[PDB]
Amino acid sequence: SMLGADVSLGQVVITKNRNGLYYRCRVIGAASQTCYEVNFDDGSYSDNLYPESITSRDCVQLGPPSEGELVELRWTDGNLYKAKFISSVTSHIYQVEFEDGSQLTVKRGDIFTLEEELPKRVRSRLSL
Ligand SMILES: [Cl-]
Repeated sequence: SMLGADVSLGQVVITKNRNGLYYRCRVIGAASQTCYEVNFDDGSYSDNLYPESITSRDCVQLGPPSEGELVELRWTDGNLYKAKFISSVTSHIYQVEFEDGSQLTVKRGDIFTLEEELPKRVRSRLSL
């Protein structure tokens, strides 16, 4: 959900465009994305797992497993795998529109609000 989001619809923010420059732009859409972080038995992980992928618990109905809980999941190859559940992360993603009417989907970490202090790297590439 948008619970805890720190950017509002209609907010002016700064982000990098397709062309490499940073511009003001307005937020026109907002969404949340919940992914789980699981540790496979070969030592690898995924922090992009769809909650629906968990087959040892109905996570859509019941919410996430407990941290550290052993789970089973169905991967995108259609096969079942054991893993350790680590955490659930809900992140907010925004759609922005630039002056020219072009649009981009942007993760919160790639947005600057107008109050934040901007990197020198960024101030250098900021269009008027
Ligand atoms: Cl693999």
